[PDB]
Amino acid sequence: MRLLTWDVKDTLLRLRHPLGEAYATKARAHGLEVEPSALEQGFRQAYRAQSHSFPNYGLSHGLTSRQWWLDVVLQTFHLAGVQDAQAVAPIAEQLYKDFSHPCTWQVLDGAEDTLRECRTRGLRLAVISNFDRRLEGILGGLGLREHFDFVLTSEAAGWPKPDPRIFQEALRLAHMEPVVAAHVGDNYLCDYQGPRAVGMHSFLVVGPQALDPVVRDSVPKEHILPSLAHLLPALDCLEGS
Repeated sequence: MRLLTWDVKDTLLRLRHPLGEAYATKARAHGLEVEPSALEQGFRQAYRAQSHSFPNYGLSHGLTSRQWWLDVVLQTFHLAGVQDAQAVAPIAEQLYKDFSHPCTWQVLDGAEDTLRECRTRGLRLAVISNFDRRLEGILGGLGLREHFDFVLTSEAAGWPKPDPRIFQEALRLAHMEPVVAAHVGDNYLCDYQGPRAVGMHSFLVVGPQALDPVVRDSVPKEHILPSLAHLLPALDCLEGS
């Protein structure tokens, strides 16, 4: 293997606080008292609605990803019962900015050691993520950007995983053939099936929870990582063949 590509969710990073709590905490500070559960439901609905009409951050239909997220936050609060856009606007701006701050995130235990160990083996690393343009700066603020040759977001690529074009663009940037590249992430469709459709290897991080039936029934156990601790061992069984 020569290249390992990564998504960041439940592999490298997770949000420190649930969204409802985060939105509610911010709102309280700014004089709006909204229940976290109301915001979590509002957000679910707002995010889905926005994606319905403006897929991949609206970039193909006249929006910027910052505007897309402002729209989602405004609508989250609206559904939660705060319709005054003047009142929410500043809250939305702080949430948008805070998203990039390292204190928003927890780097998973052992993730950075795993990246360092991959590099010491001579692997090139890169990111392939359905994330907006803020991902680069998130990684930089956490001291993780240094490990990666590039960070290819769906915003930058113009197509999200599992579309073959995002993987093909990563391979072009890496100057690598698919057979020497492996992708690692936590979503069956986006991170397991997607890369394999262009001939890359892929490994699915599933956590300690019992398996999704489709994964259980359809994915070889050799490709299933309960945690990142299992990645290098999985790669060695691949190489050993």
